[PDB]
Amino acid sequence: LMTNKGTFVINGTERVVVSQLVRSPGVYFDSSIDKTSDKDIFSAKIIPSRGAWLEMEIDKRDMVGVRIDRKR
DNA sequence: CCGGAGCGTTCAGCGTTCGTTTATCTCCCCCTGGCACTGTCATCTCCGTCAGACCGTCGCA
Repeated sequence: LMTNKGTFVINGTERVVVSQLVRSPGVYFDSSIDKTSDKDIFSAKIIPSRGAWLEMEIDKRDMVGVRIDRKR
């Protein structure tokens, strides 16, 4: 239990469980520039709270492709 | 005026007690072997390095 002071008294010692900054689950779209390609490349990713992640990179060599956990 | 008795010290007969062993008797530890309805493919990893190089590898040309 947390006391009225906001602390956990565990093993006779006073601890605090701080909040954690993380990325919010959802879709995320990014744009980048490659010197070799001389063109812009866009990417999308769907990061969940618990499950696996999937990505979609468009026009690496003017083809759009999917990354299912970056396997093949 | 030596002589004897009492006293001090020092050894040989057998008589008991120790110092160190030995095999037998309980209690425990430790390893190999038995179980007979059937039961025949797990497991979660890993992401918001990072920075570029070194290198071999590999399919396209």
